[PDB]
Amino acid sequence: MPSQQRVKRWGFSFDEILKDQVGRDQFLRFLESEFSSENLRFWLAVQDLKKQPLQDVAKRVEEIWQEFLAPGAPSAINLDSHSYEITSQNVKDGGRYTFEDAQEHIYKLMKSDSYARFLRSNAYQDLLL
Amino acid sequence: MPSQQRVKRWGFSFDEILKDQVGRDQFLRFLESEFSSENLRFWLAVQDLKKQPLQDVAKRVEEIWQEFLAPGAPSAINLDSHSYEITSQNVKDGGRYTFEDAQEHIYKLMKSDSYARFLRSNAYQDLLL
Repeated sequence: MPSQQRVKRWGFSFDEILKDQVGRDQFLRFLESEFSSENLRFWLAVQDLKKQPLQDVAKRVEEIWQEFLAPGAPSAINLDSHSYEITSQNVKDGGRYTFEDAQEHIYKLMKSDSYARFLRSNAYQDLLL
Repeated sequence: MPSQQRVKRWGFSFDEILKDQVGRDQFLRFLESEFSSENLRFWLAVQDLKKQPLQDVAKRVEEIWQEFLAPGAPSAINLDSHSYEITSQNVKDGGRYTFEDAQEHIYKLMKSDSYARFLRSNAYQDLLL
């Protein structure tokens, strides 16, 4: 069995249960009797995602979405609409907007600092007849 | 050659140059004489990223970072510190925080709605002796 000292520590804070795998397994059996175990399994799945090699992330994200959030998901969780929409966008985006702010800065830089100069260039003006 | 009508359209707005591949190539040759072509190549690289199959994104992101932003990058661009730090975090994160808001909502849900109930459970209390 586990000691009284650690069994007591689980009742100190929720974080203490999450940190101790035996307390967490006990909590999980409780959630199963509550029919709310999908919450812990999702949380655990997302923690595991953070530890994944880069090359495995995209697949794991899709698996988490399909398991917990997609239409017809076998372990549907309930989110506030805000975090659902953000999550759905992140999953759909799939890393493709990693350089959004950077690209916007550079777009503005070219527009303000290079574009008007081009138009004044002989390179350009020589084309205009 | 290109017509006067389209050559003129390039001077209508910067977006018109970016849309027309012949105007864009002309702009690029100008940037090369300005030694600022890395700005356009970065912008173009990021546009191409948005069109990539999911399985290719992670690699392409690392290639863009290495080409334009990493220490010792062959085509160094200059960003404001803010977009640099955001970009660097996005690249490092690598999709692993796709479920950040969702996980936080579920963490709070378990803490508020399930945790205290567990502690009151016979499941738990039976362990305490």
